[PDB]
Amino acid sequence: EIIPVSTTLELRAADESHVPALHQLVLKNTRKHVQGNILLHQRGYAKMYLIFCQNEMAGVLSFNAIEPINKAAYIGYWLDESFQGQGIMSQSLQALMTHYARRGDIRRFVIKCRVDNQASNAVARRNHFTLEGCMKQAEYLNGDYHDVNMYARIIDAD
Amino acid sequence: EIIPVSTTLELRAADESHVPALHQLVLKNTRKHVQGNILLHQRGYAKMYLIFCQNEMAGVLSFNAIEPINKAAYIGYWLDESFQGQGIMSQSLQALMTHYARRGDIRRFVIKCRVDNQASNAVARRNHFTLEGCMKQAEYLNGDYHDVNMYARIIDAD
Repeated sequence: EIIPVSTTLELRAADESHVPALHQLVLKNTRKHVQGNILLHQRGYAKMYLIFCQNEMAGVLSFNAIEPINKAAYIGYWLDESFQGQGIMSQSLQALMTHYARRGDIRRFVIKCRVDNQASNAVARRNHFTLEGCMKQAEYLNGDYHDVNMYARIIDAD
Repeated sequence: EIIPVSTTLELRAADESHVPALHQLVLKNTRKHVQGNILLHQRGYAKMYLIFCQNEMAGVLSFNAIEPINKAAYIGYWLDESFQGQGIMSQSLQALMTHYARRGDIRRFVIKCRVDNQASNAVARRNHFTLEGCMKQAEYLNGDYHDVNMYARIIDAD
């Protein structure tokens, strides 16, 4: 399952064959994790895609969870250190969302990220997500509960 | 497991013994559903409590899901027709939240309800929840996707 993104970028559904290489990147920046995500991916309970840039694995773009009935997905992503700040996530995400709007099984795309997560907030804004609210102390990290921005983009009928 | 609420109200953790009676109320307004919720309840993945008023079963008060690490719970509830509009959910919920703040495993209590759900919005406001945002077209119901208010109350340290 490949989702074209651009001349140099493409998303590939996470496969058992990727485990070796991703683990390398995980470590640098698993099988059970991947096998587990593949099962959700086949059931439409989540999606796990690998981002390839000029054929090199560069990071992961996920729908952490999906609410089939509400046709809603929460987005999660991470990029290897040498592939950050280059719009690879922005172009990959717009392509992925367009592709699912065309499939039709997802219409509401959601990004929940810490208010202090400078990188995720910028992806949300560059990709025209609307800030719907701020969940107080919603995410525990490093001993504290941090506020989280909830962003959404709808792509379906007018 | 009983959580006192008041002179006449109390919450009882859903038990296999309740199936017969709840099913009656479900029908009026299951075992698999209950057995399934009991398992999540024992693991702290959700909670399902039965609301009793003067010893008669009157409805259900649930933590539809829990995020153990974030110590966050999403609230769900329903009352039999003859027990609505009487603050039974409001008193039961304040008691339940206080009880969990004392246990300490939950500090962020969340109510997501349709903007047009007059009853749930009033419970949220009467129980001092803060409206954190409005999720656009987030809940499918009767052929349409409806906007949903997200409310939260934190009960932990100052």
